[PDB]
Amino acid sequence: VTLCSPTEDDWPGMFLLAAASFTDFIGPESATAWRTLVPTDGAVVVRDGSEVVGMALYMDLRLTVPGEVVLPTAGLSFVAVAPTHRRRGLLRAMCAELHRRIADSGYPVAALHASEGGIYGRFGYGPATTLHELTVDRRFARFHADAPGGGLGGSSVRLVRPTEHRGEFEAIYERWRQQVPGGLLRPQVLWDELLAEAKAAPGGDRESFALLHPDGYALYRVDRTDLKLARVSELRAVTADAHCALWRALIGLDSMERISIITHPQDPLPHLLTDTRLARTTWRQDGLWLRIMNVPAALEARGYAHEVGEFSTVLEVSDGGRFALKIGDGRARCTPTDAAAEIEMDRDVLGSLYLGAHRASTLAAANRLRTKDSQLLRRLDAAFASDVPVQTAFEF
Amino acid sequence: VTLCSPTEDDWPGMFLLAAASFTDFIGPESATAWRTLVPTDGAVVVRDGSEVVGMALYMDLRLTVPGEVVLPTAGLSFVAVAPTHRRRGLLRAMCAELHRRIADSGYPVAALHASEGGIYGRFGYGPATTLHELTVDRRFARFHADAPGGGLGGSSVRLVRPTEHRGEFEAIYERWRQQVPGGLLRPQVLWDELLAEAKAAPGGDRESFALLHPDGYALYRVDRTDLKLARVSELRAVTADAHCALWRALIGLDSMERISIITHPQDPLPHLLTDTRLARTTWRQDGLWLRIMNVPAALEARGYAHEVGEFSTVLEVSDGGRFALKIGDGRARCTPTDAAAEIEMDRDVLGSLYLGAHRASTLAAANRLRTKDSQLLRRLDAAFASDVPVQTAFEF
Amino acid sequence: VTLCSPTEDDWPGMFLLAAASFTDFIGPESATAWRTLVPTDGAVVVRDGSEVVGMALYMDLRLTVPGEVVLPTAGLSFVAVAPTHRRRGLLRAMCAELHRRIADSGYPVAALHASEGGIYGRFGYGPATTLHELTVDRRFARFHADAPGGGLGGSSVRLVRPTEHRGEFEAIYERWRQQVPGGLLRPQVLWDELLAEAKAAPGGDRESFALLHPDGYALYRVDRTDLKLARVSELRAVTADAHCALWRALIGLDSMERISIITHPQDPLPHLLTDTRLARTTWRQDGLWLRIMNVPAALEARGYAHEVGEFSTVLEVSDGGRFALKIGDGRARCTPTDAAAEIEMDRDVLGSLYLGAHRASTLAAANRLRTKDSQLLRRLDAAFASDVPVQTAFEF
Amino acid sequence: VTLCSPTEDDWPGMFLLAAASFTDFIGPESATAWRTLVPTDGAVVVRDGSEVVGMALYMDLRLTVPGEVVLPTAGLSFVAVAPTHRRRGLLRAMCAELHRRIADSGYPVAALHASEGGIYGRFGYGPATTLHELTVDRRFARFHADAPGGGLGGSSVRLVRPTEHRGEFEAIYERWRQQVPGGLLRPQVLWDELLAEAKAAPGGDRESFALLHPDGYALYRVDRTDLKLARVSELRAVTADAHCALWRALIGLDSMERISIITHPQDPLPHLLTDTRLARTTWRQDGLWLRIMNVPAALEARGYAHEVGEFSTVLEVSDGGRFALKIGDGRARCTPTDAAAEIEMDRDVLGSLYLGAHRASTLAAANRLRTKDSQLLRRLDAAFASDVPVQTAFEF
Ligand SMILES: O=C(C[n+]1ccn2cccc2c1-c1ccc(F)cc1)c1ccc(F)cc1
Ligand SMILES: O=C(C[n+]1ccn2cccc2c1-c1ccc(F)cc1)c1ccc(F)cc1
Ligand SMILES: O=C(C[n+]1ccn2cccc2c1-c1ccc(F)cc1)c1ccc(F)cc1
Ligand SMILES: O=C(C[n+]1ccn2cccc2c1-c1ccc(F)cc1)c1ccc(F)cc1
Repeated sequence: VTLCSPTEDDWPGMFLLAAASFTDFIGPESATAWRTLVPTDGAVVVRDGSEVVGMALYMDLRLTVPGEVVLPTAGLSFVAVAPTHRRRGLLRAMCAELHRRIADSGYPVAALHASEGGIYGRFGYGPATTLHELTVDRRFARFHADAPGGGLGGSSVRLVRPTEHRGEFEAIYERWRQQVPGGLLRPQVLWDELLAEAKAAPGGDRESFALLHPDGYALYRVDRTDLKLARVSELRAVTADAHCALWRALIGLDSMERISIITHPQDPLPHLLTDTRLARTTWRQDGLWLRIMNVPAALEARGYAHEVGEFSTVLEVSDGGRFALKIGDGRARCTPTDAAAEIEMDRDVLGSLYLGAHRASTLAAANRLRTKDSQLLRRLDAAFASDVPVQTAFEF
Repeated sequence: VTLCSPTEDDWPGMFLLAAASFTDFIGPESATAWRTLVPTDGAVVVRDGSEVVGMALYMDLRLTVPGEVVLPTAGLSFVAVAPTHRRRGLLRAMCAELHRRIADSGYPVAALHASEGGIYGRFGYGPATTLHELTVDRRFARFHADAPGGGLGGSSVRLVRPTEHRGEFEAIYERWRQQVPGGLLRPQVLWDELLAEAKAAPGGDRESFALLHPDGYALYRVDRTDLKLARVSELRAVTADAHCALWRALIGLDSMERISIITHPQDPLPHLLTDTRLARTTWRQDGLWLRIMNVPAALEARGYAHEVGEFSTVLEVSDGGRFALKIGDGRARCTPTDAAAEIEMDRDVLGSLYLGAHRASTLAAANRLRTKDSQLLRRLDAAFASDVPVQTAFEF
Repeated sequence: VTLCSPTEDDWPGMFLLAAASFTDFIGPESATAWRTLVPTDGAVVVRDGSEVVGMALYMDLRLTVPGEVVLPTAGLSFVAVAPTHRRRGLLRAMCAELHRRIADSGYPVAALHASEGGIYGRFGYGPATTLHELTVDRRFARFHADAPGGGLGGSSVRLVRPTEHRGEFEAIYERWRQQVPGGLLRPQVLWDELLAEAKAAPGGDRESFALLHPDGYALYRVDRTDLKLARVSELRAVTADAHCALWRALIGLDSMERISIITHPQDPLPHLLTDTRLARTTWRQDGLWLRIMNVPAALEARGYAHEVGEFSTVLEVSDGGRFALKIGDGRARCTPTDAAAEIEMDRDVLGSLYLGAHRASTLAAANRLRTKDSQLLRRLDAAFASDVPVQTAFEF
Repeated sequence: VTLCSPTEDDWPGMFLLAAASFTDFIGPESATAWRTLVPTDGAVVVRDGSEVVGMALYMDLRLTVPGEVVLPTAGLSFVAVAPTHRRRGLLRAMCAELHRRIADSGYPVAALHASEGGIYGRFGYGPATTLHELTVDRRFARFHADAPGGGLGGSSVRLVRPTEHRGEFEAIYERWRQQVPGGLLRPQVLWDELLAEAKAAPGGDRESFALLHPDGYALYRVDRTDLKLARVSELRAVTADAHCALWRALIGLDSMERISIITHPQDPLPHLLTDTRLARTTWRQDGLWLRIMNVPAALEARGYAHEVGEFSTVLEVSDGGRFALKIGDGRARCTPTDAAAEIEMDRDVLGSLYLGAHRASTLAAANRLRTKDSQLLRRLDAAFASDVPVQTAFEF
């Protein structure tokens, strides 16, 4: 078993392992499009002696972080060990080689979506965003008197074919992803992919429809089996007006009993209704995972809450360096020190704080984050918090 | 139909309406104990002409709010209109009379638990705490290396009969409720009630067991039907050590597949495990609802985040007054003004901000909270936030 | 209603009855391939007066029996009476004609798979093999210290496309079926059929994958609806090493919760795991049914346990002859006699003993098998037992 | 943590651990009856420093083995570690002490029923009997022409109150348990227990009824929730006539859709019906587990198949001795040797062969049983087989 960069010869064997490893795999033509986002030397395979028994790669991504700052981000994906080669340390070996290449290429952060929740903590990945499923029983749903877009006249939302308004969805998504922590740039090939899956599959998913507002869209389809359930695959709104208007149109699907959506914990939808309970949380899971590749580079790059006053401390990342951390005026300076640490945490914990999804207080309570000063806990909580709520762009 | 304070003669008719209205009603002897928490003139009934077709009451409660401050709180409960007298405005009439008595008695706040989520917003109640059900698949659950109480030697947790350690549960609960926003004083009669329900019911619930630590306890029982599920009815821990230790003992129930608990969104349990996902959120609902009876009294009484700098604004509560609000040094001054409002909200929205469970940003996004200054939104968010996470004491 | 051999004209009407009668019917092109295994005069139809209201046929098969002996076997199949012509004795008539042709052609045995368990006993068919479904919860599955192929180095199992290793599957299956009681020769057209069904169906079954060892293979696919379940459609191993190795690879499908397989009661898989219970029996049914067409020919043809000592008796088959049966040195001589019978049984009971799947003791307990000597019961039990466990080849 | 024999003071603390550990626990009065079967020094507890955090005991039992031989048997039971004291090696310590006392007392075998299937292999226990649940859809069930007790006249089965025919059930059970491998003597206190559970529980199980034949009985009750299902809790028949007659009466419960029973793999019921499939196997699990305490004593004590001819070999039990094993004339001699081993197996594997439930062939296939001679495998298979099928007496 040797570890090396795949040649053209290796990709058919990688697609075989992919088909056997991943239940959501479409096939070679779709995989060949995703391939365009993998840089030269962004992929490792393990051959036996002969066929591919291990693979991993990263894609070049652009991640928005608090302060509307966009970081070049190594998006780890397509990771698979053959069922014939478990417990052979092939994951540990492939992750080590990719982290070396990612670090040497000058990415400040790596990111992934996790298939299981127990694999990636030990490689320094922390869960950094939270997914909420909301299911609305739309038969009882009335909008509050205070809810926007209640006034008379015409609706600003149109029902449209997704495929005929690509440009408008692209423009809205582009505005969205530059303003929101968790935001990813979506390149042409992933819009090609998204609109191909909006079309009806023979004995698969149904036709997708779009609701289009000047400042927002929602793609939705009726579920395969439950014909009384509408699944919102994507809702992107730049203004509160856009968000309320699209939910007025979705609650107006009078043939449906339930509207379901994967959203974020701070989604204001519950507050648009006279009965907050009608928007039930049916499901909740980690979204994006972060590995901080370079601590000073990452901590300096994001914005911090202007509210908390200037403060200084010493952060120790376990096997990741000790740093003098000065936060003030929503900026951070992070410099090498050998001064006694006031805060210790593993690198995964740092990933989990980085986008504001987790409070330092909560991780301290679980002893993932050690400190003898609770005034310092309060200050980190307040500083790392995000004014714009953190969201999840698309799975990769 | 007349509205008046019940006489001794009226209570048997109130117990009848209770039995028909509430599915969790035990009977007269249990109701007579709860009665001891209702003050003179704390109850209204509506008679037809003859029998009781409407009732409502409040109990004298002590609610802990951010800053470890304890407020006298009118706990609204036992509210019921006969099925024969719907849509007759009997709720509106009974709530109006109780709010008059509550206000004139000098309670700064009223609270309730809601049977439906759509009734109480219009009477000025806002949902102020959030309940999370976590279900742990304990067969996969391993504690993190960082998790407290991993070291060798003996366990500090004991398995005990609940009924033999009343005093220890009382002491721990008393410490807990003085330190935690949402905390209620539990009087003797509600401990009498709690331990009566820890005993096995013929063809009802099973024997309850306790795990006891110097600084925490957990009451639990196996479910009636699912003999592989343990339901934690109550877990109260004062220190992180206590909380981790009790979860070590609960994960040690090796005959169970699942441990379920109603907890709060900031519960650190997910972070004690190598796999955060093993602690799935199965259910999420509003807990305690607040009506701010007196705005200046309530806003002045709680503590605020020391982190945010001194700032001033004008809050307008819809049909509730306009106030000059100055927050600095974790204290507030709230005084009458006729100056132009910078923030408007209905009284229910204020209830929802009061314990820190909801961000002003989120309610602004739903237009429940109007302001033309987003720097002011950020400052309110930061000021009203609680350093100790808000929790739910007991249902009433 | 007349009974006769179909002409070319009749097959479209037979395919119509097939489509209406059998839920697993693919269509004419697939049926035309199976047709190649039906000899001249191996099919009967019943016409009304006009259209086909009844059909039955046998295929030329080669069945392995204990002692690695291969018998020419009439495989009864494609049996159907129109829903318009029930209770008209059309099955009794068609079975009578086919048994006449099968007997006159010189087949010692007939076999079938039964749609219902209550039809074929009365025509002399006995259930002769047993199917067990095992479902492994592979998340808990650890192999025993004693289990083969635990040692270091590389795996001998490869993950492959089924369609690219036809020759290797053919060779392994050929070795398997010559060594195992219940084994059937699989001709070219049934391998053509098997690999056509390994490909993904639009809105049907998913891609099939193969695990290939020098001495064994497993074909498997993820279930249509349960994406956490892998269905092993076929596992054929010649050595214990092959069998353990393939189960190591299947337990290594780390995206699956459950592996299901239709196997036989003596499958050693439970014993490869530290927890035998993890391999739960979810389902158990009769497999192959046998009708002994010629008693002396069949009894003489199979091998017997060398362990039991030489013994003699007189077997009476009800309306099937009386025979002097001498068993010794793992061989039998079976000759006409009019001597008093020591054992009586119907012909179906004999079919059920023939491959060793059922103990004579058990059938005696149900009085399907009469004898006044229990020493003789013990001797038959021991003699008819098979050293290699009896298995089921493929459905037909 | 110290290990010692409990005093009278310790039993209330043991009942507490029992209530918390075992979901089927009735209470002190029932436990005090079972206690009468525990000999002096048959129980160990582990105290912390104070309360009971560990317990285990054995009961004096009489186990019937092949050849109708009755062995004094240590029945291990009531084993529990507190949830506060897992992974402290308390089970390993308690099992070690009990095995010492059991061995020194002169029991040739120990037995238990396992709560999980993965705990007891490592302490030398092998699963030695198999439980089958059969569910009969009795609406389709017709008895075969060959089935006993079909003839005219009166039924020999009576429907009776269990409590009024204790003596008749006792006599039948006594005959049953002396003739059947797996049979246990049931003392007075366990008949007291059995008839107490035949009475209807307020909001628990329903009235139990008995079917009584001179040579057999069946206790049954309708299920709590499924009022169309009858659960046969116990069926004990000495003759085939008794067994068929009781099944005629059970199929005659014309208000029921389904009859369910926990029986053994060789139960002849399927063969009494025209449709064998109507008796579906819904569930299958290990019953009794055996630890051979003394190999020569146990191997010499049971009978062997008279059919197989005299043969000699050398058995090595892993860390349990090497023995010259001579089997002939259904008897065994087992003597110390240092001659090269021809068969190796762990002590648990031996337990699994001992009552005839598992074939040596099957365990050899899983490499739980090593031998270079397959003629020797065939001979062990044949020798250890039981003429009377192995059954499970009662859980303990
Ligand atoms: O992202 C993928 C994985 N992938 C590959 C092929 N695919 C077909 C249908 C879908 C996929 C997916 C997929 C990904 C995320 C998701 F949420 C759903 C599907 C990829 C990356 C680099 C490559 F070179 C090739 C593929
Ligand atoms: O709180 C109650 C209602 N109540 C009354 C009787 N009860 C019997 C069993 C339970 C109750 C409950 C109950 C409350 C909350 C809960 F979560 C469960 C039960 C009350 C208040 C003032 C009174 F004068 C009489 C009763
Ligand atoms: O065996 C068949 C029946 N048959 C016919 C057509 N088919 C299409 C798909 C499948 C079939 C099956 C089938 C059989 C067994 C099974 F397990 C699944 C399918 C046959 C025999 C002789 C003929 F002349 C024509 C057909
Ligand atoms: O066997 C028991 C366990 N036990 C104890 C108490 N119990 C109440 C109801 C049932 C029990 C059971 C029980 C056992 C097996 C079963 F299948 C169901 C219940 C025992 C042995 C020695 C003792 F000193 C005390 C108890």
